Amino acid sequence: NMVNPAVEPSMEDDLFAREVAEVKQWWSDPRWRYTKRPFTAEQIVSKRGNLKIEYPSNAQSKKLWKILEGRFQKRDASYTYGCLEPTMVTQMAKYLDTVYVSGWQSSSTASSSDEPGPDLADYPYTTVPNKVSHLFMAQLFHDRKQRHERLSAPKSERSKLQNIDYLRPIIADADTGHGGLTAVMKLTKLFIEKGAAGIHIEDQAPGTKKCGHMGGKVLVPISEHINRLVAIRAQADIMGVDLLAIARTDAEAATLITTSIDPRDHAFILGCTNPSLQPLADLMNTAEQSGKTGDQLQAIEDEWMAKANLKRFDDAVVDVINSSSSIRNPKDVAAKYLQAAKGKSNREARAIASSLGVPEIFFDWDSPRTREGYFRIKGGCDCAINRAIAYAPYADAIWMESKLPDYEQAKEFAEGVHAVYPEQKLAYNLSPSFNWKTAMPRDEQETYIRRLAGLGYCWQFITLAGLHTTALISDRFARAYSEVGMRAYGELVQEPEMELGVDVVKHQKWSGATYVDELQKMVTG
Amino acid sequence: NMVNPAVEPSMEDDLFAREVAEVKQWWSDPRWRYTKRPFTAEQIVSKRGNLKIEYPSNAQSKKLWKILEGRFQKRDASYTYGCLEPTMVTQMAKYLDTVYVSGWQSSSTASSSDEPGPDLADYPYTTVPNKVSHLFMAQLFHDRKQRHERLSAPKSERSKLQNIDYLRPIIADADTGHGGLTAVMKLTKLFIEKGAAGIHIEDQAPGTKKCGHMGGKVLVPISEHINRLVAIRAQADIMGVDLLAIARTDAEAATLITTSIDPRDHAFILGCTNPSLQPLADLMNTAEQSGKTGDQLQAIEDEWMAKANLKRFDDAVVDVINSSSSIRNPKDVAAKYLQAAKGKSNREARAIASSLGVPEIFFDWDSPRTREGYFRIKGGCDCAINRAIAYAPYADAIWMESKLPDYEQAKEFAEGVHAVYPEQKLAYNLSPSFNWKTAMPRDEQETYIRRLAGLGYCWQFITLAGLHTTALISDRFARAYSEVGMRAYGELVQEPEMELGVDVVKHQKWSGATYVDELQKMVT
Amino acid sequence: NMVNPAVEPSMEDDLFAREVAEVKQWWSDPRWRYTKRPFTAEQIVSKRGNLKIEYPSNAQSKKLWKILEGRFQKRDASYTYGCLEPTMVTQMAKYLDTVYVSGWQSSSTASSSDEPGPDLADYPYTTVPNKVSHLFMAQLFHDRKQRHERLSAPKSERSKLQNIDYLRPIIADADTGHGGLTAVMKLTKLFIEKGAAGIHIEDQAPGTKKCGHMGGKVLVPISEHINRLVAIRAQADIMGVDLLAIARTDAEAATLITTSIDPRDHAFILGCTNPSLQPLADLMNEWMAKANLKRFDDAVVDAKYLQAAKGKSNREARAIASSFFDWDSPRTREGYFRIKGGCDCAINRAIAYAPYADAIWMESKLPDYEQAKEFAEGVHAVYPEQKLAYNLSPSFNWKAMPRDEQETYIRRLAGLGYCWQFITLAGLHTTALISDRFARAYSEVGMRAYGELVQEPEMELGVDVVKHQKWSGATYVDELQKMVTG
Amino acid sequence: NMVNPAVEPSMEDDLFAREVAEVKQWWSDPRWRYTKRPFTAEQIVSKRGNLKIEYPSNAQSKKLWKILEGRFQKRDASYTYGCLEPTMVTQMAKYLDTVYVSGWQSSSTASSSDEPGPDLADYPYTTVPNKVSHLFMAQLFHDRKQRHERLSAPKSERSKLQNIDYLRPIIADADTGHGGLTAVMKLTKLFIEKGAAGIHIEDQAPGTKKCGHMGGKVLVPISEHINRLVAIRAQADIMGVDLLAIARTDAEAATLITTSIDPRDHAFILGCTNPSLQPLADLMNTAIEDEWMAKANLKRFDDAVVDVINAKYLQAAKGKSNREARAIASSLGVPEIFFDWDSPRTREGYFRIKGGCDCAINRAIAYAPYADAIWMESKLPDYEQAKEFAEGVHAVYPEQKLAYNLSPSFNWKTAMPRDEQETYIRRLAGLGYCWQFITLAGLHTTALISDRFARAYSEVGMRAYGELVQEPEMELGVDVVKHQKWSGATYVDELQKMV
Ligand SMILES: [Mg+2]
Ligand SMILES: [Mg+2]
Ligand SMILES: [Mg+2]
Ligand SMILES: [Mg+2]
Repeated sequence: NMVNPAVEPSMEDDLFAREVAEVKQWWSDPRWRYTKRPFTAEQIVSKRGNLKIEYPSNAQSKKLWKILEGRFQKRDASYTYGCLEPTMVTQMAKYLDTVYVSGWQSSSTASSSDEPGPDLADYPYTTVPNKVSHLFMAQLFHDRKQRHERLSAPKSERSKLQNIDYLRPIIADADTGHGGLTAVMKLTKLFIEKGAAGIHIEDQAPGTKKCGHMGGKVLVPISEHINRLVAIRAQADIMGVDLLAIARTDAEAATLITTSIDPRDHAFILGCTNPSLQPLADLMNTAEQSGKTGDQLQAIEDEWMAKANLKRFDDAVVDVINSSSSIRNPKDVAAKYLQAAKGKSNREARAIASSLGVPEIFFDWDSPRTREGYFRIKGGCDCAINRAIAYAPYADAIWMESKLPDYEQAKEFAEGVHAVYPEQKLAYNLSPSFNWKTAMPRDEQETYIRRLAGLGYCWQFITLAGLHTTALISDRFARAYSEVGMRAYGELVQEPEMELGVDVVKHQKWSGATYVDELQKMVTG
Repeated sequence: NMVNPAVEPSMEDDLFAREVAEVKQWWSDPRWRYTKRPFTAEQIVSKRGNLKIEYPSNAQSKKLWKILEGRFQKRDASYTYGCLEPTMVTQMAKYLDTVYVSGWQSSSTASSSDEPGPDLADYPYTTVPNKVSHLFMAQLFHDRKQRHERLSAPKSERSKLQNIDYLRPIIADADTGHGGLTAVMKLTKLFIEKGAAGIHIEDQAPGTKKCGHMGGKVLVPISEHINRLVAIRAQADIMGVDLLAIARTDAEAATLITTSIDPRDHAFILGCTNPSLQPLADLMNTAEQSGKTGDQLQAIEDEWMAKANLKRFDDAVVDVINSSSSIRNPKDVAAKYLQAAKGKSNREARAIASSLGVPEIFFDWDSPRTREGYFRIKGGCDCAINRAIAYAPYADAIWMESKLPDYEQAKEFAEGVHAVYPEQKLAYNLSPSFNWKTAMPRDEQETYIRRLAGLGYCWQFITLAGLHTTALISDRFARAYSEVGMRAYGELVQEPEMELGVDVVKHQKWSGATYVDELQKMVT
Repeated sequence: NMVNPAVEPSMEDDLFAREVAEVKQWWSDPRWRYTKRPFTAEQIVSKRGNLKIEYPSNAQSKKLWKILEGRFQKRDASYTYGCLEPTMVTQMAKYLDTVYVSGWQSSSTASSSDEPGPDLADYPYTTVPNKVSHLFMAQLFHDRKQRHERLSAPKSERSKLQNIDYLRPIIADADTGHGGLTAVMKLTKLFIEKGAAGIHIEDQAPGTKKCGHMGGKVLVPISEHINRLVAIRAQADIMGVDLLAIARTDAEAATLITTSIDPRDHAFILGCTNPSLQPLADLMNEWMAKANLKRFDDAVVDAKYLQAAKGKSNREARAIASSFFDWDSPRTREGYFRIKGGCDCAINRAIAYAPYADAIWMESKLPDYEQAKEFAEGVHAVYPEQKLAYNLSPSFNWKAMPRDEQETYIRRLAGLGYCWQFITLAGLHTTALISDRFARAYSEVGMRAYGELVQEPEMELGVDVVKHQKWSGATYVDELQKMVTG
Repeated sequence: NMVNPAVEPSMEDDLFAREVAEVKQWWSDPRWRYTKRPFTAEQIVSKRGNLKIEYPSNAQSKKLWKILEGRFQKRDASYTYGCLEPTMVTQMAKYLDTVYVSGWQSSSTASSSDEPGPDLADYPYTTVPNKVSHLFMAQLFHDRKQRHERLSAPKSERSKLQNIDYLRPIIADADTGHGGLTAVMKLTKLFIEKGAAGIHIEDQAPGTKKCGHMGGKVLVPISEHINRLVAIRAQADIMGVDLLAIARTDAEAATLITTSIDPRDHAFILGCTNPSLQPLADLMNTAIEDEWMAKANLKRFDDAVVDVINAKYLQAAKGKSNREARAIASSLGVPEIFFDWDSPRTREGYFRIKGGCDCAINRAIAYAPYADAIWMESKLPDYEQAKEFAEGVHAVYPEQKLAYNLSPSFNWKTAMPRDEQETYIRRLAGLGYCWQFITLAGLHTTALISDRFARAYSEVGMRAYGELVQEPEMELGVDVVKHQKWSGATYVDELQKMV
């Protein structure tokens, strides 16, 4: 009949050991020399099914890895930008060796539910993985098309034909993982199934995520983001692919953090140094239960914050030492304090301060909590480096959002991470949020990427360039077209296309009309 | 107890009666003064369910209808181009009053399966409606975004704020219908559900459909395309909306037709006039059943075709008249034959030539059929005019593809149609497949749309302008960007956006970040 | 020249005022007599666009409202179960007046990405709203099919035909909202556009959400769940629909809470009473029993201060006392707090959610009538006309109740005010049962099993689907065709 | 910088050559011994891209082939039925080695647009492949879940656990290809990407696709359907997979055909033998049809030739084009026969044909070289007819696998005695019908239990759930009764603990 087991019991153990050995051998590849796996080959194989699946995503990540390995070793950089759709990706393939898929661009132009909006990662998590597939399936198509044209013409005739590399690895945005760890693994699975060569996940909290240059970004504990990076690697291992994992931190300008449970975040959590105040939350509640609204509540909250005199604990300590009237050598004590207290938890920092003769210090990080229950933090490059260093073992590349295209801070960040992991690859957001004309003169704009590459930033990208380029020409053309009709098409579009040799100008051929026509003749012939 | 009927059997008839009355009242509206409906209000209402649904697409078509009514009457035109995605649509809204969604563009950039390819209408049929929805949901969002910013500001400060009309009616490509009449109705249903103000369907056959300017187009019989147009209207009626139905004919350049069953197509079907030849099918068969396969079989067909001496029937008749000594008045016989046989079936035409004393005409349009069984046909503007006239009662606007931006032929096509229906709106494809620099000087390029508007082409569009504009800026920026890094971004993109005052340059605000933040606060 | 404003400047204020007036008029309807809106009609309108859209969803929620108003007032109840797909829905339509779309069933049979998994609300949030569309579009189709049949047939023969009400209002699972408040509004927008008559949202946290009868369920603060419920009403108001919002609380068996920020939650947060103990988190590198966790009151009562401490924060609670409690040490690794759930806790939460919910549901460990009575009475002691909903969970082992009590359970709960009841996974279970039974028999005796276990039974019960072609709408579509070419 | 070619010009030729070699090697495998490929390996490779992709569809394809090969050789059969969704597929997996995905069922319950309707193949063509993915992703998940459970337990205890083969090969409905040849290859590409082990395609016309037992089905020419089967194999070859291609013919009951261009169709096309009549179209336009039809005295050519005579004609006229048949008939003294198959045409332009089993055998034999299995859509469960069809096809291709659709509509209660009902499948398998299926069983079982339960539930409430659902599940040991474990809660909980 039709009854049979998935696997004959007699062979279950054999197949398991054999597969386990294969994974341990795989993990030995140089690809993983910087990767820390807090789990065993046995644990991973034990989660796999009986049918091994191969993914073209794997090939692309291997390709991407070969590229970034070179770039970093030579202190050069591969740079690209956020691609919106297929037309754009086929043109980018001629000059850029990678492709970036922006979640910001996806919210405004590719939500799988078609409901657009600001960059809040609040679209269905199928969104970015579907954009990857949208571009990848188009890349695979134009590759087949072109190979067909090339192999179809006499060898001596090929020098005239194009030879574009359409299979440019795609790095996609995973936002914060769209939920818990089980969601992170499912998202990663889609990304691999859809073709991503690599993905990036940020240490922000889902439900509140904002674009890197917004005020009020909320972070998650360092341990939680590490879990996310581990979950991604675990899912990739289960699927047997080399998907690159990129860690992004928003600790530079972040002002909030979900919990203070992780001692590594203690040094940066703001505490109320005023013993007389009642909790902000209590104050704010009473304020609302009294009709206070808008600017009132704000004023009431603003005053509380000021009287609170919020500071990181080390600052609270240094201020006490310097204001003292009994402590001998304030500079010496403060100096010894800061040195020993670095990276210590709050309890240990307090213990250190007391051992150095400083009196007890009032420091309360609960009273300043927001109505949601979040804690306030004073981030910055130092906070960013701390996090990057902690993520490093679980990240193939690290990225830190910044406020301006500041070379020095990029240097500061890089040297900070490299002090611990000299070979850690770095990625950088050449954000269009920065007013580049105001930020730096042309000559420096022209060398910025190169200068950053010298620092280890081997992969750089202009997040929203696709959006802006499409908007600019659309605004320009639609206007001209409305003013002078077809004169605008020939002048602003068709002629420039010819002069530049844009292959799309010959739309029929560019679309694969001949390619499919030959597929047809082959079947009917 | 949870058992109850959908509707009380006692009131079923009263409700049906009232609905029918409404449908009839709706049909008397001037919106339908040119519309021929081969079915009754009772038939339509009998296909409806018990829960009436209203679609924003209906509002969009009414808006479209008002716009096109105005243009045609003033002999002006609204013109737009094929929009690729949301970023593009929000910019078009500033200068263009309508939006076009191309099936061609959808093939290379928007198939529902993500499998791209050439314009063959072979992607899943949800492809174009989904693109309509993609753009329509974005327009809706941006209209919300802008109203909030405007209403949130003091009346006195609004003059400084943008006042873009994002709700530009969308006209979509329904290809040939993606299957039979039931497929046509399902397609129209999704278009209506996705926000389409109008859709266009062409007289090519699905499966062999292709680019409007590609050689070898295959036509379906006139009756078939009319059925499609009627199917569209019926579905719109069932759903209670004013969806515009635009008919497109590919007869100007088409060389094939699927069948010879429709007498209206007989005047154009090509027949072999050499009684010594054997059917092309048998020849090619016998030929391939012995190697030769390749360019040899090709040439073998060209020769047959040459020997066949193919002609439209009227010409075959006239050729026999001018070579029959038994005919005393050849000029009179020919003229009389042409006058009477005009628009008649082959059988009627043969009966006419017969009555006029014309000898037996050897004409065989079956022998020239392709291996797929397709008949040959000589189309052209005259064939297209004939089809447009036959489609007009079931089409809100008519479109005839052309080989070149030829004003004279466009005027010829318009006159042909207006001779019978002087108020028939027309549509024109300002094709980017045409070499404009080579077609007409710049000053004439700028008057072209207006010239065409004077003829009644009240709605015109550059099918693939979105593709090309996007390709251009992408090639240019990507190249420069790979050459001078960030210098190119500020020089070619950011600074120009600033100069031009492009709202997107402040992407956060443009994306609706302020709008959602206020939604947030409202909910506290 | 194709350039024109969205709205002429001189009309904007007049259009706003009029629309704001319409909304205030709408909100005065008795449908909203229990509804508390912490926002104004003006705030809502200034969030709308210039094109009003009407949804068949609004019609269904109105029909649903009319149904539940009746059930509650008569102290009866409508009961249904989770539906899997169209075939099942066309059959349920004949006997039950509402339809339920389970998030549990959706995870195992309908993720938008096709990746199955346990009930963790970790599929793309598009999942459940799509399942609603799936069934609703099918309901609409069959409504058309049947109307065509009845209307086209001789009036004297209509009594011999079916007259099924396929338009049975659907209530769907919105899990915990799938993220932040903006996600909640987007999800609601989807449910409304897809056909939902009402949706339910629970006070668990995304990422940790588990099915009602799971172990350590984690709750969000009372205030956070209220925001979710207000976000839902807010989206419905923007869209102009009457969508029902059902509040579910998992407080009866929850053991953890994300934060202690809300004072209404203080009365249930467990704190260590052993000064000798060091933080639990530190030890994890048991402590519990030794910690002697207690609620502040069960620690203060060691006379009648409880009467003035009721519903007070810990700060205010301590104050009352004067005239050792530490809840930080017990915190989990994630930073969560320990809490003692229970009916009392659920009642407290139910009461806080009430002004923002059309119906309230409290998960229970067993189908316990007495507990259901206690919950109902606790809520009603404050909001006597608050509709309640109940999960006739297939997770329970009914034989927990004798056959005779099984038959009256729904009726008894109905007396308590549980006007809407549902078996979450009945759809999954019925399909599974018949599938196993049939596939097994079919593998043994071939077509004999089909004639005996399926075909013959269908014809005897007169299942309309047995006439597959007619059922699927073959005659309906065939007529549509003849009408177009006729 | 970042510019580089897709492939170095100095390597293209060699890679091409090596890949072309691999394809020829692949095609020499026994899997393809019965397969005719009207194209070259060089033609296929020249259509591929530079990135090779592996599909689990292929592994399943191989598995299915191994199964069917065994079945046919032993004259046994694998049989299954149309599956609706994941729940059903996990139960079917215990007792059935294959899974069928019905287009009919997909139309009433799975259109990718959610718009249901009768079986007319007019849903978006992503419908069926999407259903395949729906079931396959579910199979893959449960396979992992169970593997983890089994491996996580000590060997000595595994015999107490389930060991269901969830990876049951899925055969799916491709209708008529959903349009032209370019659509056929696209639809085939999706099926392969989605996980199909095999697909079947029928010889009806797409715009008028009807379900098997329908009134007037329209057929495409033999050559057109062969083009579809070849298009399927080509796409499979391009993708490097072993996808099974099943050819279905509706010629047993079809009454129309799009065109008379294919000579192999000539012996079945009905013609008018009445010379005094005007074409039907002309008649209809001048405005009765049945009237014309009757006065037309429609017959197949061979029959028209006979009547004329009243004759070795039938012998030499076998499988001959009309122009040949005519040439034959006359060479035997027979007078010019009046035959016109263009006058009977429908208003859509369709020709009339008299189908039947002989017509179906003809088509099946014509498709055989391009099909891994052949199926003749039939309505009545007639053992003798099935025998007639199989012997007809086997007379030419004795090792040609056959498929069979077990009528879900016909009344089996009176169709044959119970004994005969139980042996029907076994008897067909003996004829070479190595894979059989009940297209709509999934629909009916779900429909049956739903009506029964919804009714009982509305009558006795929870009592009904205990009596008709929960108790039986427990007594039958249905794993789904413990929904949490079954859904994979422990698998995911453990997955999370690992992280
Ligand atoms: Mg982002
Ligand atoms: Mg088109
Ligand atoms: Mg749930
Ligand atoms: Mg089918």
